[PDB]
Amino acid sequence: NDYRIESDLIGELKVPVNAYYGVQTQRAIDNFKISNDHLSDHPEFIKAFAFVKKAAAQTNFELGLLDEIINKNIATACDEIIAGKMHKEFPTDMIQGGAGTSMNMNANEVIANRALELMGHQKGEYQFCSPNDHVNLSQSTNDAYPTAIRIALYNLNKTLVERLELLIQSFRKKADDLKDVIKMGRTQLQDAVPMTMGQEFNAFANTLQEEIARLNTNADLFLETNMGATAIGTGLNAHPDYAVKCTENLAKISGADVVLASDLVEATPDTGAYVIYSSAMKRMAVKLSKICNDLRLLASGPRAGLYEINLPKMQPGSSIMPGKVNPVIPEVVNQVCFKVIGNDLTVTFAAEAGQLQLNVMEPVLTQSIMESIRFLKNAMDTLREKCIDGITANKEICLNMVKNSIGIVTALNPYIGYKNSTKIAKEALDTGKSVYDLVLEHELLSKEKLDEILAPENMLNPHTKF
Amino acid sequence: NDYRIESDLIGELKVPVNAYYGVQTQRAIDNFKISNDHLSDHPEFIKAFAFVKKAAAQTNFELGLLDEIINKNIATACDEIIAGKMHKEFPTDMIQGGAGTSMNMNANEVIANRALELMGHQKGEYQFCSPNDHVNLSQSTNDAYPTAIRIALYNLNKTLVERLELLIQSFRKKADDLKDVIKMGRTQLQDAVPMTMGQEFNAFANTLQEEIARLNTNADLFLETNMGATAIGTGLNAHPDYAVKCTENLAKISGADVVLASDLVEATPDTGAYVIYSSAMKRMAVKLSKICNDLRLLASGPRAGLYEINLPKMQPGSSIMPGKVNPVIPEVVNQVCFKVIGNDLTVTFAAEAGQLQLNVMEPVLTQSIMESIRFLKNAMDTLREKCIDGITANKEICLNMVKNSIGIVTALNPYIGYKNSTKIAKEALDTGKSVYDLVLEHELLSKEKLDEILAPENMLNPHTKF
Amino acid sequence: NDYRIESDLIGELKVPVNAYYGVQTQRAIDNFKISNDHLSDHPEFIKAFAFVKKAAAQTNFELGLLDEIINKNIATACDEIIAGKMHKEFPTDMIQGGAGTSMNMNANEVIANRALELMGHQKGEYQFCSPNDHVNLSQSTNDAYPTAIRIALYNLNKTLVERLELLIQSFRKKADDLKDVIKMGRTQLQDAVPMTMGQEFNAFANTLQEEIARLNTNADLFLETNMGATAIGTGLNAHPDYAVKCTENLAKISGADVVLASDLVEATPDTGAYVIYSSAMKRMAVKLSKICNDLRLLASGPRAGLYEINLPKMQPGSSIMPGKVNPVIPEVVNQVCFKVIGNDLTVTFAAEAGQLQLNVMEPVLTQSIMESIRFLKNAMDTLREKCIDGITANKEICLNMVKNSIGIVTALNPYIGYKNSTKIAKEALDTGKSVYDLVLEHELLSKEKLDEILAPENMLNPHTKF
Amino acid sequence: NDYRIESDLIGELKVPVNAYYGVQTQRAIDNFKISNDHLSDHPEFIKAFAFVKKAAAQTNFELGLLDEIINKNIATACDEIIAGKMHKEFPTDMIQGGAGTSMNMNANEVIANRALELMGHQKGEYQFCSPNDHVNLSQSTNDAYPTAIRIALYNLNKTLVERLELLIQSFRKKADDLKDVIKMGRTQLQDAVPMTMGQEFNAFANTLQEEIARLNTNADLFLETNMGATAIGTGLNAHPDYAVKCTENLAKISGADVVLASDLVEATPDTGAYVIYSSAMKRMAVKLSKICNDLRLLASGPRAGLYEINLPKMQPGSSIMPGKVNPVIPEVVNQVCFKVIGNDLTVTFAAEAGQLQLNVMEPVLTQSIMESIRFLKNAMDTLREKCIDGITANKEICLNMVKNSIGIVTALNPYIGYKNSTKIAKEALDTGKSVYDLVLEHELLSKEKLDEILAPENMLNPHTKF
Ligand SMILES: O=C(O)/C=C/C(=O)O
Ligand SMILES: O=C(O)/C=C/C(=O)O
Ligand SMILES: O=C(O)/C=C/C(=O)O
Ligand SMILES: O=C(O)/C=C/C(=O)O
Ligand SMILES: [Cl-]
Ligand SMILES: [Cl-]
Ligand SMILES: [Cl-]
Ligand SMILES: [Cl-]
Ligand SMILES: [Cl-]
Ligand SMILES: [Cl-]
Ligand SMILES: [Cl-]
Ligand SMILES: [Cl-]
Ligand SMILES: [Cl-]
Ligand SMILES: [Cl-]
Ligand SMILES: [Cl-]
Ligand SMILES: [Cl-]
Repeated sequence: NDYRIESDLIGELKVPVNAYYGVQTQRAIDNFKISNDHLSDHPEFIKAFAFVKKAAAQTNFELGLLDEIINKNIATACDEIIAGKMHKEFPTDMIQGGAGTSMNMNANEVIANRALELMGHQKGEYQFCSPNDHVNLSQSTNDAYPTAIRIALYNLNKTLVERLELLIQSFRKKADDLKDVIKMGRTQLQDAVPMTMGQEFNAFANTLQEEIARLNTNADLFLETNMGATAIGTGLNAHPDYAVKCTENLAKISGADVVLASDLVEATPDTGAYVIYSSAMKRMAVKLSKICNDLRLLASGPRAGLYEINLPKMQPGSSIMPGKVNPVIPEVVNQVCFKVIGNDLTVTFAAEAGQLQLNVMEPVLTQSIMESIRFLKNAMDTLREKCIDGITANKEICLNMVKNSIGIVTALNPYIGYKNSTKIAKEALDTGKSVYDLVLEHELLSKEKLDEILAPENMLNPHTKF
Repeated sequence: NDYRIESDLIGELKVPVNAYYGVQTQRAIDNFKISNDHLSDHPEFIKAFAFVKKAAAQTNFELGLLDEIINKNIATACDEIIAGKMHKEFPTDMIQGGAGTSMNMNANEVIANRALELMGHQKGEYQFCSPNDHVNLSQSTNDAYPTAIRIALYNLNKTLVERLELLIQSFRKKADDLKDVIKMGRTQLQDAVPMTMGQEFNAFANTLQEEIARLNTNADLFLETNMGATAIGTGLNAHPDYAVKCTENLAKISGADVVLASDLVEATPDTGAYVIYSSAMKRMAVKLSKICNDLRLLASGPRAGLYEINLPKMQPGSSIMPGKVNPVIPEVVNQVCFKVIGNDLTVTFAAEAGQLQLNVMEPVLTQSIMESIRFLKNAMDTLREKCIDGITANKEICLNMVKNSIGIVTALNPYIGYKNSTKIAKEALDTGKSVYDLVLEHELLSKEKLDEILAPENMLNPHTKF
Repeated sequence: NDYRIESDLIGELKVPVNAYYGVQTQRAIDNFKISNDHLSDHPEFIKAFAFVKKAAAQTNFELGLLDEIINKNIATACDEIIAGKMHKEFPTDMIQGGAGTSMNMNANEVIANRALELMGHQKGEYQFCSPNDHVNLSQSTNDAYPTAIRIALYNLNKTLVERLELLIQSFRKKADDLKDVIKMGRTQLQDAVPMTMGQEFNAFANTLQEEIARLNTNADLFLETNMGATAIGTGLNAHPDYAVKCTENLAKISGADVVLASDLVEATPDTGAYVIYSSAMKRMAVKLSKICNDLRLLASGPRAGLYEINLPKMQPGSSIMPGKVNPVIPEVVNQVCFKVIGNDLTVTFAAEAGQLQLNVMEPVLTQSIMESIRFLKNAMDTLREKCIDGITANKEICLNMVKNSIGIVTALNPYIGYKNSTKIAKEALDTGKSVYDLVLEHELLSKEKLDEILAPENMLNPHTKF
Repeated sequence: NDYRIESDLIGELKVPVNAYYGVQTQRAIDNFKISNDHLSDHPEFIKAFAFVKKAAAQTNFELGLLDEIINKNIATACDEIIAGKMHKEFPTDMIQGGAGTSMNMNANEVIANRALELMGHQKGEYQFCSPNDHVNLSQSTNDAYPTAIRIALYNLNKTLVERLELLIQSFRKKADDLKDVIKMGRTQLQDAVPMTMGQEFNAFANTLQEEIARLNTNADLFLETNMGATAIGTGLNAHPDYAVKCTENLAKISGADVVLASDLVEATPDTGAYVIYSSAMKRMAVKLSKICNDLRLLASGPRAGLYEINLPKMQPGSSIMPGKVNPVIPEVVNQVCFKVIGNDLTVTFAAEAGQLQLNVMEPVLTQSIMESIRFLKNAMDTLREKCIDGITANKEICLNMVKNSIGIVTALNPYIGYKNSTKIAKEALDTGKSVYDLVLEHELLSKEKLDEILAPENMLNPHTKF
């Protein structure tokens, strides 16, 4: 009553009477109880499956292999799923065995049952629309599933880049706010030469801007797809025109410029695109983490630190230390970046585990990439909104570090040479006397020329000799 | 109406009127929206915080620092949390900035507000029970929080070892079922010498049994705790007798044999125990993955593989290939193992990121360890129940591999020497003739002696020559 | 006597009297005794330093900043180093502190002392040619050193791709050798559908061919260089026209199409190019390892394995098992691939450790990438010469696997539907009767049609329905 | 003339006429040209092989299986190798295929040929002492080789711990030098509460002291050995008393307390001990790296940093910035630590690649562990001798940070409560007035009590309330 009985290769099984999924999905629900992450939590992934199934059905219809009415109803069911309906009917664990077969069959069963309803039949009456013979016609998991992954990740990358662009813009705006803050550059954490905080924050923006092209060019690799490979890449049970026509139909339906891999036998076990895209995310996370490490260091203080900048105060720092406020927003970003790096290692193991004509470890690989994308979007939005936008500088503290530095002696090299500048630098360190006073003390340069050479505003760019 | 107004260092903030948490927890909820994993999902972690707060209050009372009535009501509130109540009042993200302060203050606020109710006051009337001055008395996040992590992970390790032991026993029972199945060992995937499946499956059990002592001895490192360190390990604001007395009280309350670190300045930034415990989980996951790789290989077939064993058939293998059934249960375990390995790298980055008197990256480190423990328990239960318990062998296929192998010639080395055995082996490979027939043709041993040495049952143990 | 005395900021120090390096190189020799890997072992790295110093000197002269005669002798010294002379004068550890300053100063000292000789002076008479004021004029380590790394790695990538392409061609030739070997595809290690070994080995070639563009496009990122950044990217002490002119001169001198980074402040701490290039090497190593895993599996045997292929026999397999021969060449490649993956993690830690205006961890990062390139070239040559070129197939063994398989039932789906094909497949497994015989016993298809559908030669490509 | 011809399963091959190795070693030299790291570079590894062969021969003699004269001469040859002779006769690459067979046969061939000379025969006259039938009697590579690895790593761990202990003592001595340097603790890089630099450097010593037990207890796992396993753990061809007797003889000969694994089938593919030992090295490297990061931060300066400590000046910091000196010794240690972490990932991949009755990836696993041991010993020696021993503090700079801090307000909590302390802290930050002056201004505590509570020397330990 509350169930219907379905059957497959394994035998008979009860399915909830109103479920749009069928017996093979039910088995996968039962078999893989690993995580709290399920396909229903990934709307772009479900949408991509619906794109794939709509394209395959349209191609089968155009090639004379699928009845016009069944195609019409598969397309309507796919349109509904694309529009956001029935996603609760996709309940399997993102960490699952079977190499994606359980997700492909989940799509086949849900679409078949909705198409049956549109034909005036009841769920489970697969004699009128078969998950295998109609919704999966001319397909395998081993092309439909990776093609769905690739379109989903291509689309998710668009959203990752969008949040990255907003973060970049936040750094550029803050660089303009801070453009007149002269401060001391540091290399190896030792005093170097002067710079502006505008230069430093524009450098944050510009190194992150480089990641746009890295993320986009590697996500473009996902557009090479293998529809028509069927089981292992030979195209067994596909029509000679199907691979090209299905790929063209899929490009039009999805709006992604998918193209057909030139060797489908090569493509079917190929996980390289996922590896290098995960690596591009790792590269960006390494840069983001470094930037956050810099921010926590420059905000150190208030009395025993560098104290060049102030981060927005978002919560009390300490249960015991009164008045303390900690850089909690860069800290949570660092932690996300470490998770991304670890997830990238998971991807590497999964990719290296492929065997012969298929890699069966793509579920955890996809789960890890999608988790990294989600966490990175959230970390970047948090960093932008609750930290970068409201940063201020301690301008006088920074300027006094420059005025009292020895490193400005570097600007004298073109005039007195490195040996003589070193003599001045050593004496400044040993005695505490200023570089400026020592140069005049030793009568190395006129005051008029020295005033130009040691002006901090004159050390921010290359210049001809004064 | 639906809110009350609380205040902290940052300012005033609305808090849901019936929440047991307070302003600092609310800020953390607002500040860290990263993941779908929250403290409320980790009962052992919440319970450990309640142990710590009950022990600290009891110690403060015994030292004359805390009123008897406030101690009594803190204790009652902690007892309720230990018993499983009010866990929904702990809603912050497991990936959070602030180095744990938001979890410590969440415990301080919830316990204070419950103690206030027991005193006949209203939530937020902190003048009668202060989150900082009473519930956090003599403490910092920087001892209460890592002590809670360590007790929680020590207790979660017990559950991990319990599920591992059930899996070990499943392998032992299956080894007994298969004890008479003689088969070919393989090294470097080349034919080696005979063995039994009893030997092979007991070896699975025995290598996993070795992980019990590794997990337990590394989890024992968590018992070294730092109560009394307060902010950085100096014990500022603690009574001289507090560190020893609080640790003793915590051992009695928690039932874990916690001991006091001999150098609290050393202990406060120390993440080494988490690193090596995570590594012990990684080692066990590597072993589990290798075993699952073996099972998928020995189950290969049915007509073009090794086909030594049959795994329970848990779902149809293929949307296109009829009759195919895949080793989906070992596959999902492999994937969990890869996730554990990646999470262990996240732990390594977090640990290496410590600075001076504190490591602020413990939230994601703990999140990753707890995720690995949960996934491993689920993977081991799944492997046991849906695969190991029901394995069968193809006994005649295995025996015929032994009888037809060349590698059994190895058993003749003590009688005819390696050069002569090599001559037999080369001729067997080149001609397709059997080792047995070739030895008799060359008349290197009597038929009666050869019948003994090359009997499959006599090639499984050391033996005396005759 | 056998020494000369030189001095620097630290003080006076003995240098071997005939060494071309000077005091700062001697200090680095003394300070960093870590590994057996020294700069003298990396000719492309030394050559790149000479390119950089020649280009900088040419530019300084073209800007009127360096005497034409001193430029001429610096150029001659650089030409000698480029031609392969004096590489023993570069003896520092590849794992060294100082962020590359010790390598930059080694180049400055060697070139100065050779220029001094060409001018009729003695080594160490730096008053006539200064390592700092002449050979390092307008430069810092922080542009000369990464520019040298990037040119060296760009050139080393050419050699890596060259050896990869030889290996690819070896797979293509072997694919043609084996084009008529029909065999069983396998997914999830279960029998799938037929393919040819030509298809499988061409897929090996084609997946590796995809790595050419990945390695090349990521190595092209090295061409963005930062000459003119000087200490931190501000261009302090450089002429305004120097950065563009030096980059153009460097492109002409090196033959590499280097271009000037648009933000030198961004570029100076930027390690992203190394991270993603190392990741591209990792991706290729993961593919190579998978292919080697496949070869070891397909070569398993001779009597208890798959035994589809024979690898050239390169040494006795066993000290105890007579006649055994193991897949030692794929095995050593696997091991190199694991080393590449580990070295890639070292690169990731080094990159994430950058601080403010410089990343000081580039020596071990460069050491690790260069070690991976060298090991991979050796592994690929070994795999090609001692394995791939001589592979043969066991043609009858493979053909009989196809003839006796159940998986050919897949070809019936378009004619009888998946339900009926499943019934046939299950009966074939349960009874051992052939798929062909069962189809006729069920009167599903005529013999004439069945003979065409189930011909394995008709399963290797898509085709219209018979 | 300059060659002799030897024979094996593959065929005949020339060997250098005076080489103690034989044909199978020559093949391995020819087959594996990967790295510049050869067995001859690892004396403890060669020594361990000689222990193993001497113990096996003595046991075979005691069991009546080996002639007394052959045993005597094998023992003498092993003694010479143990004493350091003939190590140049072990020339194979540490990265090699064949799973260790090439190293086992190298030992068999060298020992056989030296035994032949002691018997008055010529090299290669194996009819009087057979590498396979005598020197390898009752053995496989698959017990002799891992037993040699395990004894070698057990002995190398002793040297690693020795160098760690020297470094620990260097930190303890320096802590005593700095015991009176009061300074500001920092958490999350924000001002925390006071400590002494003696506390901080003793914490360095004490956290490293914890690594001694981790390294030793994990190296003790190597003492479980598998002599008597022969090919796969079944003991085929061994006498039933051999495994126990050989292990006892090996313990006496080697001086290492080896014990017999209780399940030799389990032990033969078991790589878990290597994984967790490498993880213990990784944990120590993570701690060492953190300490070095701390040192580089505390040494930042001289005018724009924290400048708490001075590191010995070991070389000029910069080719351009005069007077600059960088923390190059902690930097090189950081880089070694990153290399150790990457090598640990190589170990993990190698371990997870085991298949059925053997793991063939142990050569690169062992190569990576031995590289990490060597690099870590050199890094620790360098850190001790060229940095820690000569550190000094800037005592007045540190004391003024404490005196001018706001964080000392924490000490007021037991007297005025956290809310009142927060009011003082916020007013100090906003106005720049001192915590001390504000407390007296607001008349919160008497000057007599305040002079005690806020004395820096009274904040370094727990105390009873003043
Ligand atoms: O919440 C605390 O007690 C400590 C915080 C910190 O170290 O900043
Ligand atoms: O579900 C499929 O179409 C394929 C599965 C497999 O390769 O076993
Ligand atoms: O060399 C041996 O004794 C074993 C080798 C193998 O397992 O093939
Ligand atoms: O050697 C240089 O030019 C720079 C060194 C530094 O950044 O300290
Ligand atoms: Cl999604
Ligand atoms: Cl540094
Ligand atoms: Cl997302
Ligand atoms: Cl929990
Ligand atoms: Cl192998
Ligand atoms: Cl759990
Ligand atoms: Cl080179
Ligand atoms: Cl599989
Ligand atoms: Cl090279
Ligand atoms: Cl050694
Ligand atoms: Cl921080
Ligand atoms: Cl060593």
